Amino acid sequence: RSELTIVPDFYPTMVRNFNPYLATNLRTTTDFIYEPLVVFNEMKGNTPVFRLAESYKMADDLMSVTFDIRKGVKWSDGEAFTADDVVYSFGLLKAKPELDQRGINKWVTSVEKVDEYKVRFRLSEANSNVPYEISLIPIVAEHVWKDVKDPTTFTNENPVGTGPFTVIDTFTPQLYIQCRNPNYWDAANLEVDCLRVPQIANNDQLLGKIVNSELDWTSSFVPDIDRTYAAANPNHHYWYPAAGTQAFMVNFKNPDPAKKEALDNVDFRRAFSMALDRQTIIDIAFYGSGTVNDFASGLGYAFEAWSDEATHKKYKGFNTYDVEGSKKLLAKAGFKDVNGDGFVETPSGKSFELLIQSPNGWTDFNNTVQLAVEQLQEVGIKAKARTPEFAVYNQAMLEGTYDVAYTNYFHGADPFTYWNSGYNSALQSGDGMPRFAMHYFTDKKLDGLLDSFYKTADKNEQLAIAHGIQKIIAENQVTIPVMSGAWMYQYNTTRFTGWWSEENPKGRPSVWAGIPERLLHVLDLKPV
Ligand SMILES: CC(=O)N[C@@H]1[C@@H](O)[C@H](O[C@@H]2O[C@H](CO)[C@@H](O[C@@H]3O[C@H](CO)[C@@H](O)[C@H](O)[C@H]3NC(C)=O)[C@H](O)[C@H]2NC(C)=O)[C@@H](CO)O[C@H]1O
Ligand SMILES: [Mg+2]
Repeated sequence: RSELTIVPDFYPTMVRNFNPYLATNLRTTTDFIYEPLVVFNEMKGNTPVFRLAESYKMADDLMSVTFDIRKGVKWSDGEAFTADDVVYSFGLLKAKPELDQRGINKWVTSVEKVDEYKVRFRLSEANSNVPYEISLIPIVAEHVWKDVKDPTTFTNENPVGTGPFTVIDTFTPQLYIQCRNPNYWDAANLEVDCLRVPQIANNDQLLGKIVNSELDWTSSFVPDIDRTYAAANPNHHYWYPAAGTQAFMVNFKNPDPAKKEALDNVDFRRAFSMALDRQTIIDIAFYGSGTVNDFASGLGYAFEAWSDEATHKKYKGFNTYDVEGSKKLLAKAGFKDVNGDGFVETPSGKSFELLIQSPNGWTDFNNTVQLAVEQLQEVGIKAKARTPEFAVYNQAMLEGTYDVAYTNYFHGADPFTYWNSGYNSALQSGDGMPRFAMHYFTDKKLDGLLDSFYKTADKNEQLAIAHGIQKIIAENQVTIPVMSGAWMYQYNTTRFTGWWSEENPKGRPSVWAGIPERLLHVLDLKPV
């Protein structure tokens, strides 16, 4: 049998959890076990690729959508995939909203079975983007989950799935192997037999394995990639197409009064931003991979057509390396060194040191923070790097105990993915929410604009809304955007061919969970 060795995530040890609704799951659950109704190819104009649904139809008023389910699709246990599974899954997320990690509940009023192969979503608001938003919600088997006592703690260790790889062939603390669904509806197009998923804890362990040609499909940071990895074997390849924003997020609800006095001050956030040398961060921490992001709104240069250039220009100076301007702004805001240590105190005279966190083992981000600490010191801002394990880093954001965090964001075909995930205050509440909105800045007007972005399909209307969003975020310097990154992706031709690449650029090539196109990609791979 052919085994494809993949690394969608690092772990200290393999914990058997295939619940697609829990933040604690394994990152081969979505797509590979639970196939979507539709996969949107974001790189190719956000085009739908129909999988378990064969079609959808939005109502004229954009307030409802029906999906026609493909006939003849089976769960891995042999039972039919039907509208009942879609109705059940959305009903579960309404009953247990802690499982609604994307906040779909607010947008979907009801999900009803029309017949065995047709489901109707009634929406709470007109929403031209709802097919995409629905496409991300995992669909589980009603005939299994109806008998689950507590879906919020169920580890789903024996998953029944619709996707290509549902058989748990091997499971050990150091390795699991996920083999092909024997009843897979699209078996005729699937040539890979199993996913081999070794336990790897961090970038340093990853580097040894990747250089030694032990892996097939990864999306890791690899330092000095041309020298360490690409030159090590003629079969070692990579393709890094452009992706989304990375930024320092500041906690507006910090529990320390001196830190809150700094972090909550827009002039301080701007001075912090002007202390940073974004191009040096890119050159040193990312080995040159990335583009400076000097948009106070975080928009980035790839989305310039969505940008109000007057807004970009008005705030760009606060997002440009400018030590002189940073120091002048600190002084003008009243942040002065009143105790002779070379570090500013708050305007009320309090000392403070900002703890800047990034996830342990994400060495590109760790090195970014170290550079930022040195750059902040030059303007008199005292800071220290912290590298908690991801779960602790994430919990500190969900609990509001962090000071500053370096993070990336997901990245869609338009700016809404970044702006909504990064700023909608509705995404700040929920045990299964991700970290991206957890700065605790809130603005009802901003939320209203985000919630209105797709109320029409009119591009001119969406543009005016985008300009309003850009203005609010920029004028509040909510975060400190640093760069636009890349979809890191490395592939090995030793054991498989058919990979996406710059020469074969079929979609986002990442193996990370949250990139639904990885299902389409795996179906193109052919064993050697
Ligand atoms: C429950 C669930 O599915 N969560 C998904 C997230 O796992 C996923 O976030 C991305 O996760 C990967 C793996 O942890 C991150 O990759 C790491 O990135 C750092 C920083 O560049 C790099 O140093 C590491 O090498 C790299 N690790 C690996 C194993 O490749 C990635 O940065 C995360 N991206 C974001 C925006 O958070 C998200 C995103 O795909 O989807 C969730 O569903
Ligand atoms: Mg001082």
